Amino acid sequence: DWTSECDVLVVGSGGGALTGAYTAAAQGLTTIVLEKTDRFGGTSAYSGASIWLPGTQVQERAGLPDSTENARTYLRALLGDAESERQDAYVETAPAVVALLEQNPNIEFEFRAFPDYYKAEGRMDTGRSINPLDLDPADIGDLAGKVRPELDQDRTGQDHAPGPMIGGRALIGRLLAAVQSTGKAELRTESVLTSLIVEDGRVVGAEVESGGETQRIKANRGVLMAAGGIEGNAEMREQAGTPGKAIWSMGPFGANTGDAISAGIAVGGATALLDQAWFCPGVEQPDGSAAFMVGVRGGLVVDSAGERYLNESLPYDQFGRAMDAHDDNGSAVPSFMIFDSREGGGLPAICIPNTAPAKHLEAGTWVGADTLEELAAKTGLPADALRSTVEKFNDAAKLGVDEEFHRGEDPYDAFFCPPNGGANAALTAIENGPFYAARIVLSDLGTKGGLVTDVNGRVLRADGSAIDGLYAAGNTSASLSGRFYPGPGVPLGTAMVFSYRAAQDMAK
Amino acid sequence: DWTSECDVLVVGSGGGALTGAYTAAAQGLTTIVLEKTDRFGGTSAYSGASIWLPGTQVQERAGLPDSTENARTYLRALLGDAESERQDAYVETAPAVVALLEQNPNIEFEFRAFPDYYKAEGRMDTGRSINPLDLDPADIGDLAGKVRPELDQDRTGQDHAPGPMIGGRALIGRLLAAVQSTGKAELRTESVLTSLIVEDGRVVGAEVESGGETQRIKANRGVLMAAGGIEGNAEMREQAGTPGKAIWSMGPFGANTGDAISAGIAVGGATALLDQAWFCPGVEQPDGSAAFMVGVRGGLVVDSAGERYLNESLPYDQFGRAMDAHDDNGSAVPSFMIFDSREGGGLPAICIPNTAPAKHLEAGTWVGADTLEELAAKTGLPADALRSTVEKFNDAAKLGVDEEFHRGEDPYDAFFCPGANAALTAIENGPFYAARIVLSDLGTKGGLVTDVNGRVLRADGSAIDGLYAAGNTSASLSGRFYPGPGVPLGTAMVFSYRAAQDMAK
Amino acid sequence: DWTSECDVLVVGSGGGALTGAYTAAAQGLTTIVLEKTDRFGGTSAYSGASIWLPGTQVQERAGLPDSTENARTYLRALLGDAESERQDAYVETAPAVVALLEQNPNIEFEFRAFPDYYKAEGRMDTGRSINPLDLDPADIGDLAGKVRPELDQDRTGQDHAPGPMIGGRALIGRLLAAVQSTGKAELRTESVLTSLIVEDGRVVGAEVESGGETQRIKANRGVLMAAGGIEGNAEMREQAGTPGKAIWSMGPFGANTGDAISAGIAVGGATALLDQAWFCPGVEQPDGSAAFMVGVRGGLVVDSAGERYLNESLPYDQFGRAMDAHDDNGSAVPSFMIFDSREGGGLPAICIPNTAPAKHLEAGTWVGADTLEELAAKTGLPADALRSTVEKFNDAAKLGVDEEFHRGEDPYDAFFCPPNGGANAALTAIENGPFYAARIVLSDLGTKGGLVTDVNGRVLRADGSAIDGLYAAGNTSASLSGRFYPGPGVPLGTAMVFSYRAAQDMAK
Amino acid sequence: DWTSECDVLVVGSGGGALTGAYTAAAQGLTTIVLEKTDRFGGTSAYSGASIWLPGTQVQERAGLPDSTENARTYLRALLGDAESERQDAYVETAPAVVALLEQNPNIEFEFRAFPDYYKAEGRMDTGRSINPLDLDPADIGDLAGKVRPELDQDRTGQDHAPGPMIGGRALIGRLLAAVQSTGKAELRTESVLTSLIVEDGRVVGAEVESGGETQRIKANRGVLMAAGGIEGNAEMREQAGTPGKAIWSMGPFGANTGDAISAGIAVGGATALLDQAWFCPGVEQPDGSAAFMVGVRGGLVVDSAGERYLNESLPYDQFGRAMDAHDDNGSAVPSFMIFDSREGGGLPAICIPNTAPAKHLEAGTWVGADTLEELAAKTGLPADALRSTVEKFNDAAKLGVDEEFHRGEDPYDAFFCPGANAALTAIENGPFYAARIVLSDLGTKGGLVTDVNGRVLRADGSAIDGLYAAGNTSASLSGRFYPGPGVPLGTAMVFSYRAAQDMAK
Ligand SMILES: C[C@]12C=CC(=O)C=C1CC[C@@H]1[C@@H]2CC[C@]2(C)C(=O)CC[C@@H]12
Ligand code: NA
Repeated sequence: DWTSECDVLVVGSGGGALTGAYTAAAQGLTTIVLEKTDRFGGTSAYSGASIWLPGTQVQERAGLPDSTENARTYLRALLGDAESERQDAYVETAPAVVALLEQNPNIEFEFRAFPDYYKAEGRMDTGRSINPLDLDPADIGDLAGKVRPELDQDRTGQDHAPGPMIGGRALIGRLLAAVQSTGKAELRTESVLTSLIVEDGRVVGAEVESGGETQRIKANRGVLMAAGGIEGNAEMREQAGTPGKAIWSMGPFGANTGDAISAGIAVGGATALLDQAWFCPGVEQPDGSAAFMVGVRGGLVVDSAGERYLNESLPYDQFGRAMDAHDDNGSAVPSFMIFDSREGGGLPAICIPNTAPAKHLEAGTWVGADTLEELAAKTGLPADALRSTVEKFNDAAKLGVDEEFHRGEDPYDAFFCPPNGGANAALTAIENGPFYAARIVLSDLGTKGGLVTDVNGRVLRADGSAIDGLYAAGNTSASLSGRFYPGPGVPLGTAMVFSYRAAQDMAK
Repeated sequence: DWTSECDVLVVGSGGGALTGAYTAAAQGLTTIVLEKTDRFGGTSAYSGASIWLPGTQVQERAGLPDSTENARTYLRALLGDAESERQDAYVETAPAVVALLEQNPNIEFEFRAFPDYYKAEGRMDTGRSINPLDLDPADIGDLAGKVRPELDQDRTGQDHAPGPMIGGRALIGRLLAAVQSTGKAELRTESVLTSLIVEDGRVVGAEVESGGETQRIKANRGVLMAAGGIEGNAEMREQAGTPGKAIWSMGPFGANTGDAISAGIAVGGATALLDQAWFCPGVEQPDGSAAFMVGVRGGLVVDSAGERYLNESLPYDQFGRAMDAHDDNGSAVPSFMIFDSREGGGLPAICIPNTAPAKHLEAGTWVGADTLEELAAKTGLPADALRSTVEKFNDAAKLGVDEEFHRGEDPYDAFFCPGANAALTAIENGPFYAARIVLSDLGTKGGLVTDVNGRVLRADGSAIDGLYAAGNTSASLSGRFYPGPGVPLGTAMVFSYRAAQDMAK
Repeated sequence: DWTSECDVLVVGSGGGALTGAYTAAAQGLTTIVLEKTDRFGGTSAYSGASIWLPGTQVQERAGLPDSTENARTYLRALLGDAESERQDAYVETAPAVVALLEQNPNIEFEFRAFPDYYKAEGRMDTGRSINPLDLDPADIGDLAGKVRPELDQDRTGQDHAPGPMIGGRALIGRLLAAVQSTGKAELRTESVLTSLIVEDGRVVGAEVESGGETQRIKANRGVLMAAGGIEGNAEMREQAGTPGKAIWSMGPFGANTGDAISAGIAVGGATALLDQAWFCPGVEQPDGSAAFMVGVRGGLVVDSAGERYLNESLPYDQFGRAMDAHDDNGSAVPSFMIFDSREGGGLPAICIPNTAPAKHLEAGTWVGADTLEELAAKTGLPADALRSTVEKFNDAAKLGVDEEFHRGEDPYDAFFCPPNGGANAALTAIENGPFYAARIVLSDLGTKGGLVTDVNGRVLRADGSAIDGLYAAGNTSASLSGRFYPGPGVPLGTAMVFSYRAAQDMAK
Repeated sequence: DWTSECDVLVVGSGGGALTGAYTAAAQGLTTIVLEKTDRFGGTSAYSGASIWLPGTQVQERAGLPDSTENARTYLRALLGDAESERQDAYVETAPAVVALLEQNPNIEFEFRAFPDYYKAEGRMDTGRSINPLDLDPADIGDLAGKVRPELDQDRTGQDHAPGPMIGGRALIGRLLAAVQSTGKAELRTESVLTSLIVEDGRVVGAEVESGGETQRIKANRGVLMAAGGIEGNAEMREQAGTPGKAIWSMGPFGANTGDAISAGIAVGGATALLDQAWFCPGVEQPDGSAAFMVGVRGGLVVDSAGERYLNESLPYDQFGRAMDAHDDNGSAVPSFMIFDSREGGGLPAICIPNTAPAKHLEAGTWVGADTLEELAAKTGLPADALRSTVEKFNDAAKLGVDEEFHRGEDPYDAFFCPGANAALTAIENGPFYAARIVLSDLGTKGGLVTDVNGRVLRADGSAIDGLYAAGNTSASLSGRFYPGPGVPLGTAMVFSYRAAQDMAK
């Protein structure tokens, strides 16, 4: 009846999953990791691998003036008392996770400056998040070729480009090497959770599609589901009311289709926040997909009425939420990013992946013109309003103050701007034609709604009771952060901590 | 009838071109740089930016036991006395080029291990070549977006990926920043050399297509042509007898079409070595192009007869030359690289760009099968010979010695592998694959004949006043050899520097 | 009559002087540099060599989001319109000075983070100042031994310690090499300006003591006096009303005695701001001298009444000005810095030079005790008030807020604090005895009052007319900054810019 | 009866001690480190932190052409077969020590050029030694203030000067951070080993003076004694026949008084090489102490007869041994270093600490004069012989050859000089100076006899169960030789590691 057996079964292979697998296997529990696709890492592999794990040994090594209490204060100020026990667990457990992981020879992190996202008590203007060190692929043997490549390769039919592995690729490559090095773990690809197996009300294993045949895998201590969210499932998204679209999502196409969330619902798990995501603006691509637009450093953005309606330097989640809030039947989705030839026709932001302007212009996702009047005609924006919007923005750039949306009055805004700008580095006149308009959509970096869990990642029913044997973390679980993206690395940070805590709970 | 005027006119924007431009502009000479395409850097931007500039302050900072004389000895042992004065100038001038460049705040290099390519007196088993440090694109302002991206982006309709600029992108980004910082240089894109202008036998400027209109640009001290070779021009290649093909060349598509070489011929410049290139094996792509295959660490390679015929770990240029030497009317071009599923279906080498196996298999550039017999059928190799070739190779892997081609008896071979011999691994865990391998290049190396200061020479050895060439616009001093990593950029940089110094006299 | 002749005669050898000398000699003017002592560099050699030269090529190479207009805006917000033409000249000329200097093979700078000092529009929280790169002494031949050593060597009978030359030593070593490399400059030590020589109302040279003989040196284009301020002259200081004391000054003992200022007065030069200095708190030394106290990270400070009266994390100039403002006949000079044994008896700040606690305690500059009551007795502070002051501060540390002086509500305050948990990194309880009290005095990093100059460094008479042939910069000139120390590197930055401009003017 | 207990008790806090403590605590053994003074690091903190740990991952990252066998060959050629098993263990274990340490986030090293000290097979002319990276003190929290400061601060009543921590301060700061980070170690200052405690013939702990009260600390696996040598104990030195003097030693004043060696003798430990030290010339200071003189780049040295008697560019240990060999009742100790005003009155060498010439001249340690005749009078050297010695040296400088002592015929000699021979410079531009030079040391190197795992041995070669020694508490495997930069720290680190590994079995 059972095909194989282990102490801890982990579904998924993102940062959280592999951290949970490591925590279990490092303390002697046999572990099996199941990855649906032919590559480990999921969206985590795509990530910059910034991780919000504050007040740990890593920041101490950088002399950073911060602490557990300062971080706790920051979360409380943003989130309120909703999920305060989970906020506490997140912050307090960070040091221990980092310490455990850094004990492994394959893992080292460092602090990297990148500001927290909201003005509030406890904010770090330079940030407090950490990153895995760049990784020479030869140092993890055959595992490197099993890591999912960066977006600029993975959506163009390519594997890893010739540099070292960095960001998400370093994170996942290092985590895989550490998991393997325990000698207690089995890492499987093309292995898909189908449903959970319950005996006497306790989750005791799972049914799994692999090699076209069904398997039943027994989990003596428990099952950690960290298999992403619903971002790739248009139906579940429509049903929940999630904004954006599956095709605009920056998750790997077809990977995160809400399987683990559904499997948990099927055994009694409650859910929450299904209409929420980790939002971001996306540059629409020729093929209908999107690219993560981050680090805006010029231009402005208008609705279909040719009017500005938000601070374009806002952090990506807040930018996205502002698009959705303003949207009336497609009036803000798409929005149009307007810019001049200051950067040779480049869009003044970082786009991931980074499709050449020529390709966008061929396809009509972007449009160019010698005057704002033509640009309006070609995009359907009112000519007079566009013209007017730009003149007004340019006036604001000259004075160095944006009275309307207060762009450039925040360290996040300033962090990305190049030198020799002007009075305000975030406000630069749009005036040296040709002029361009790029379509911007409501992308995501994964959804953040899912199964309700407690401080140790146990999945809960509607009455708050724990489903024995079942755990969830990362975007399979409803995030403690609610409607907020507090700073860089929260999605990976929360995924990693609660995967660790769930593995610790299974070890008791 | 002059549109504009300058002291030094530089055609091209590769490593050499920008080094020449910097050398001129740093000492006060007004300089104009003309790049044909919309991006600076050419093939140099694609490069790993390893540079063979031995015995300089950079290697001293790394405590490297090497010297000018040791490097000279290495070149003499490989190349003989052919072009010995240029060998001497190359080696002796390296320190000064590096010193000048590193005085600019935007430029720093470091030593990076990568072995020289031939067993000979003066070889460095760990290498002596240097590289520019990684560069944060925000540190050179608007120039970063004007640098040609890496191959893995540039042939898939993409710009720079999110990391730092490294290799050729660091080299060109840093060189551009240094050239701009002089305040004496004008950097132009979409500006194409059409022909040279001569008055009383001296090159005094050039005719240039830009903005759809013709321009005439005056060069008081001279014209440095470092606009690449003929690699992208099938006609010139066929006429010269150059092996390989334009479509297989790793140069940027349509950029290096021999324009500067032709313009030099047109005014009396002699040429040499036009049938030579910087060769490399290439993995054939679905669209007919190729990818640079370097750092082989497994598999074996067979001709169309299903037989091994070379050491597959040879340096890329020597590998290429071996393909050409063995080729009888397509018997070795293509060759087939045979490998198993040890790396999950990946090919056991570094391929640039790195197209996924699935794409190759969909297109038929690669072919897969559960047995060697089916693999033979699907590729048109003899089944018996293939089967036999593999069994024999696997025996050699087990013993740790390849008696037939001596693979794995050299530090280059070992450098890319952490078994009895790291370079010899049995092919046995199906599915099995065969990938088509072609005769690619990293640019051609034939061109205008020059002297030690880069002056272009006529057939009688006299110098064409006012005209200079370096990089692949010039015939390389290295003849039929690729001595070690970084020679193409190294020679381009030194002679571009020396030409600028000559124009300054 | 004339002993020798040159185009440009430079008096002094600090950062300004050598920058002026370079600017002249690089464009073909014969130059003679006169240094009073046996070593080049003065207080500039002692410095950290942070230089406030905003919006230049150096910051562009670090991607810094700042500009000339932003820096101008910062100065205007602090200084008002007093000296606005000089503010403009300072900011606008920075790029050209840096460019000229970096064109020399011996000179390179880099940006280094260190915050600006006042909350105001145009502030850089991370800073915008630059520094010379560390220098291997072998790279400038015999010149290295002619540079004045750092404070931690120069006041203890020592020459350079074994590392590379850094901070001020790098600055002066590199500047000297660049000046020498022109082949147009003569660098002299033990050569003292005595007085200026005037013919038909124009300064045409100077009288100079060297080798015990008097010399008369002719200056065809002019004389640049950048020979420091009056900091080492108790008489001039007392006459002008300058706070602090010569003995407490961090300038080299006996070097900057106001000679150039006096020589300028003697030929009609007006003066201003003679009662102002670049102030800082100083840790009183056994021998009566002081040490620059910067980067406070703990403790508190009380007046003679045992009460706090300032934010102890203030920038050093502001801290100093607060000491002087509060001082009533020695009630705040000295003040007492109170701290516990958290750092093993070390004082929680950077002190330059860094005299060991044992030496202070032996001499009585510092005093230690097991209880605050004894500590009070031994220092003459009221026991009740001290006890009370500390309890209240410790309460504030526990809450993480200092309601009384708002310490730790500013990026400068936070910049120096180590991670030590705690709600606020700048507030740490004083509680683990023994307890110590260190005497703190009103030190300086030079005075800033002097000869009135225009935008090209010409010395002016009371009516604003220019004294033909005479220029001043650095602390020989009255600073454009008035009563403010805007940020790190202003003293060197102003000295360098106006020395450059003066040399350019002489070249016309 | 026991005050506290641990698995591994380490006495001392130099590079060896902390490496041993780390090796133990990193693999889960509870560790207690005892430092006698109020600061960690001892002489190791003073050091340049050059470390002779050849053939490791660090040198591979620098592309250095060297290996374990090459280094072994070097040691064998110098030392012979005396202690060959320990030579082997030293060389073979270097990679593993470096690898373990560099796995800690707080530790990173890099190769830094500095030549090996003897002409012999296996020598590296550029060196093979490594150094810890410079360290920002804020990165190790409260530990920075617990590291002993550099000599130029520590003997003048000062703490750390304002730069980053470098050399020995970086080494010790980084090692302390790594030891603390394990969470298995307790670091104690002002805790002095008094004597060892033995039960049933096995060392099981130690008695320790701390806080004016005696403590007894139990060591379940063992006691590593790495508490320096006898350098600061004039009695033990005189008894053993050690040349030089305690006050001239560059160790911290009063720290290394041979306590651990005596404690080991008291329980049966044999000793060897007590008359040997890591010698160096020292510049005599006004207060009677000395300063390490290294990197001589000019001048010459005479005995009290006004005659040269050695190559002044010899490595410091060889220089010292030559002073001792020539000494007849003070005829060479002191010697006089003679130099001109080429460097403005500076002495042409690096001196640590670096006392100003004015201070020496006030005190009469140095003497200056306008002629060699006056200089001779003021120092008591024969005028004729001095004059004659200098003329002859200046002739040798003009030819570029020193026939008498062969100065400047070796890469060490040249390394410190940027003339026909860079190491030979005429002494001719007055004023002239004579500085007194004495026989200093960088610690003594005699001590307890140990085996390849650092176990302390009795006279018959049997191991004293539970007792280990490394660094200068142990008799060095190097005998009468200082092979190259970093041997003292290198040996201390390797055998401390091995001892901790042996305790872990
Ligand atoms: C000579 C020495 C000492 C003992 C040893 O074993 C190895 C070395 C080499 C490194 C130098 C050090 C002495 C101090 C030096 C000169 C520095 O201050 C910088 C480099 C250091
Ligand atoms: Na790509």
